[PDB]
Amino acid sequence: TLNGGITDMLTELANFEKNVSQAIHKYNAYRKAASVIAKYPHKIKSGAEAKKLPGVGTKIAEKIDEFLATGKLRKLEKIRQDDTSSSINFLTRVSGIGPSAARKFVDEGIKTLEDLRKNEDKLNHHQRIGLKYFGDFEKRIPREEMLQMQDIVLNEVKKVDSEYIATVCGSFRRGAESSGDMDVLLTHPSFTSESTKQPKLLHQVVEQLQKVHFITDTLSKGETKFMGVCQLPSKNDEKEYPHRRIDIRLIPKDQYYCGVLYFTGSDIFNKNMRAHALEKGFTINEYTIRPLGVTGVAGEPLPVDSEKDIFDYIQWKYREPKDRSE
DNA sequence: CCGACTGCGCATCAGC
DNA sequence: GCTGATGCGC
DNA sequence: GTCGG
Ligand SMILES: Nc1ncnc2c1ncn2[C@@H]1C[C@H](O)[C@@H](COP(=O)(O)OP(=O)(O)[C@H](F)P(=O)(O)O)O1
Ligand SMILES: [Cl-]
Ligand SMILES: [Cl-]
Ligand SMILES: [Cl-]
Ligand SMILES: [Mg+2]
Ligand code: NA
Ligand code: NA
Ligand code: NA
Repeated sequence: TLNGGITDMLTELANFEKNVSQAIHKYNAYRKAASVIAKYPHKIKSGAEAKKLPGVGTKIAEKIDEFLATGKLRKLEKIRQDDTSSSINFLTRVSGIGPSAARKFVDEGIKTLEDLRKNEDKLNHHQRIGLKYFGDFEKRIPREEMLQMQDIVLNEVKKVDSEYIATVCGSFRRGAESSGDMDVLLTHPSFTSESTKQPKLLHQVVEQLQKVHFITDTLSKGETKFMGVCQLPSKNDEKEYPHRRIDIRLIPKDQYYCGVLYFTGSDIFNKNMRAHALEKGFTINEYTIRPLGVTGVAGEPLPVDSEKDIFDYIQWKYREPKDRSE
């Protein structure tokens, strides 16, 4: 892709600031720059050219200037050789280890993959399962495997109740030829903004998926969000599929369109769209879009009958899921 | 210059 | 137990 | 780190 060198660098800078510096605005700034440059349809040739895009200011401009001259960036290379930074960054790759636990583990001298296995008694549950499948969760999921995962989920969801609708979101819905995990939006018509006419609604689905041995592990669960692990079944003599992260969100059925807009993303598109919502004086979440009053108070939920209606309110031309991969 | 930066579910911890 | 703040991940 | 007012 066209500016891979530059965006890779900004992403490594973003990760450093989040994981090591715990500077979450620099992280979000670097990611925004990495995003707007990733879609810029020319091969960048100077820092000043890039400064024209919003989100690239002066600091990033000079870094682009150095990178284009030398092919590298001294800030990054010094960071790659600071053993502490290098080790915090690595620990945050285990699901459930963020910048704080990663640094906490440094101070105790727990630093390699082996150190983690040696010390499983120091991990909470999520961190334990993340260590268990560390290598699997690094692998991406070919869309062909996603189609099989979708057929299992949707067919097993129907066998619990045929009134459930389950929609696969994430990069899958955006047309990606591969995905990092599997995001499932769930609706059932006895769970609306007005009433929870049935308990266990998400449990029943998770239970069925464990009974057929599709869902293999649980990172976290509550009445509307499930995050865990699943595995496709394999054939005789055939190697096993990698284990895969799976998330299931139960959203009130009358709030489907805000939920599917949320869960389709991308995360940076969502962040860009909600930012623009605020410029137009609205606030969007995964349930509602509401006006902000003269006092900044969120008002009452506007009516939404399509994904497009949400775009209409904030005066954006509608964007198809495939064009939301920011 | 400088306030503001998207929004939220679940796990965990502190303090009561 | 609850509440509110924080970590973490989406 | 960036930027709109
Ligand atoms: N910080 C955030 N703010 C707002 N929305 C956010 C968000 N983080 C994740 N979301 C998202 C949108 C995403 O598509 C959806 C699922 O989030 P996810 O982490 O699975 O990202 P995807 O978009 O599916 C990736 F492309 P991949 O899974 O293929 O690697 O919820
Ligand atoms: Cl910051
Ligand atoms: Cl809706
Ligand atoms: Cl709401
Ligand atoms: Mg995903
Ligand atoms: Na700019
Ligand atoms: Na992690
Ligand atoms: Na996910």
